[PDB]
Amino acid sequence: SGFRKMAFPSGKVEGCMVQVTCGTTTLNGLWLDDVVYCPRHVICTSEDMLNPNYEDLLIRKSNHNFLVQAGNVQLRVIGHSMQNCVLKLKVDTANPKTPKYKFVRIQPGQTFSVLACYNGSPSGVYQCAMRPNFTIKGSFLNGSCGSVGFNIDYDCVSFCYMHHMELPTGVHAGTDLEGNFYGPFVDRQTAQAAGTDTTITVNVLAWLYAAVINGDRWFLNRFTTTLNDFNLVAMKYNYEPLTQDHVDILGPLSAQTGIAVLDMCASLKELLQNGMNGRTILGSALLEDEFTPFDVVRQCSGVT
Amino acid sequence: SGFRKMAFPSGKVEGCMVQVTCGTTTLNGLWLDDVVYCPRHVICTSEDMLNPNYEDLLIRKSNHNFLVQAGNVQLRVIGHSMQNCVLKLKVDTANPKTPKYKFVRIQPGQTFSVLACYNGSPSGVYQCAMRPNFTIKGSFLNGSCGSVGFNIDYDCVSFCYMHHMELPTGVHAGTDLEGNFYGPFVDRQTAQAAGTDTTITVNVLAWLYAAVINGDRWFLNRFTTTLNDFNLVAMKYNYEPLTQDHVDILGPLSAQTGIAVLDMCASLKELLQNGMNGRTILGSALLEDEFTPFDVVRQCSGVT
Ligand SMILES: O=C(NCCNc1ccccc1)c1cc(=O)[nH]c2ccccc12
Ligand SMILES: O=C(NCCNc1ccccc1)c1cc(=O)[nH]c2ccccc12
Repeated sequence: SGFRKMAFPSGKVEGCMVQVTCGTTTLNGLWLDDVVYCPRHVICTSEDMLNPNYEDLLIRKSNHNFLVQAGNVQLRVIGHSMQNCVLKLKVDTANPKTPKYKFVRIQPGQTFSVLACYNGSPSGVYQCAMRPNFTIKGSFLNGSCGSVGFNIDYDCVSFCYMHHMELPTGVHAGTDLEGNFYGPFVDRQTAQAAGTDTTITVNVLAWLYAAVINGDRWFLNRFTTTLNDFNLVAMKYNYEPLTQDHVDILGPLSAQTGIAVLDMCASLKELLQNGMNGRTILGSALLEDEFTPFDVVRQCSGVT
Repeated sequence: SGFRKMAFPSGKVEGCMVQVTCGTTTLNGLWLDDVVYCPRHVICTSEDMLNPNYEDLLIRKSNHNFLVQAGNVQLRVIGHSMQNCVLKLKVDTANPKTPKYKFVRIQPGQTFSVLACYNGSPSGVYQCAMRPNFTIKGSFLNGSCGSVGFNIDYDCVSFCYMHHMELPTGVHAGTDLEGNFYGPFVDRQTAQAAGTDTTITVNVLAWLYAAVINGDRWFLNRFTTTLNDFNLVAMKYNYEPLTQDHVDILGPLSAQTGIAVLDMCASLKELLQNGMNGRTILGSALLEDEFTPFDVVRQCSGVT
């Protein structure tokens, strides 16, 4: 029992982290097989970030300008290419620590672990959700660029995020491993609107099922609701509309606890309309939305 | 910017996890050098846990009864000994993945990362605080015993906790790596009182300094207090009394933000007496006490 914001074990990812330096800028790279992936903004100077012409800037760079170091080992760069907002540095050595991996583009509302790195060294791991507005509420300082997000299924690492920047609002933006930004963000030092965010409704319900499984039951009530009625409430409180697809994915947690999805929606409706009244749920005083139905089952069943 | 309940990268610890089986019971072991450490309750059956006579039970066991497997590799056990509540299985092979390590007994209020494991396989990592009452509010299921807590300073892993049991109250108890339980707990299936817990005051103040560094400033006020006045309030709200040692350790965060420790105590006093008024601090709706002053500086400075 107990419920924590648990991250995947970062071991398989630590073995891929490298440091990439170009000119005077240093950031993190991801070494998989004979390729090192890093944000293309490694080629910019402080002056360049106002409106960088990445194609022009990369043309001044040669393989020998990209310095790649894995711990105390220097990698020989035999090729470079830009794909969207990432650079792919071909190296002459396959990473001996390359785990089985995939590159995936996660959907908003999904979760993943971030291994925050500086100078190619891992400093910490934490679990995040990709916000509905395609930002992540990370924890990243100068030099954290190139740090990646991921999920692990048995022995396979699905890399889903690479960190590129922090917005003035203190939230984070980045790309999938093909260099495509999540959201409307551009790798330019300009004011960038992150859309209106919403609370991930299916994850809050999943977290309420985790609370029930763990014994925190006070929020359960004698009421039920309908998808239509519940979504009128969700709209008012800036929660994502609940769909039948969300109800279906909540099926296993519904079966585990014997609490029908719409009945759990009625507890959520009452918590939105009345607040927590100074009580807590799983040690939290607000409604948590960073656990998916899959994370809840995994944490409550023990998948390794 | 941003602030997360960040765990250490678990890589160095994943490389030490093994599975230990004795009879029909399986749990996790920690393989460091040529020794495997695991909870001594691995030798008990379901019937034995009422009041186990561990010395008598271990006498029926031979080296060949302890089955130790590291992934797909079987370790040969050449020796066994009980030290307090842990068993130490001497194996004929030094773990090639043994990092530089130490065994430390942490103090209450200190934090550490837990790598939750099942069948010798790591499932997740999360950051914990050792409660003032010597419990940990973990997330652990059947088979999680032998999972360890730790801190990492550059290349050195300081192992501080090994998981042994879950109390009826759903909180967790365990030992240091010499098998000494933290708190009054015994490895017996009996009702066990965990003392009155308290909020770790120095950690809440440290977390308030992290909030200020990150821009969450609304709780700052025009007031100051004294250690005596502040502790009258701390007593009323079951917070640990603040000492000059705590003030001293908060020195760096005081210097960073230019907010004197006693002035930050006055903000904490007002938050305890008036609540949060439906506002949040670092995404939390309650006062967080699982970040030490050291964790705050590390997360806000970027130590790898
Ligand atoms: O290193 C960072 N940025 C460099 C790329 N800077 C850029 C990239 C794209 C567009 C505009 C500017 C950085 C990352 C972060 O998440 N938090 C920070 C906190 C303080 C100082 C810097 C950081
Ligand atoms: O495996 C666990 N215990 C076995 C040792 N059981 C024992 C050990 C010492 C004293 C009395 C009994 C266990 C650990 C945990 O933290 N959460 C659980 C949740 C459900 C089922 C079991 C667990």
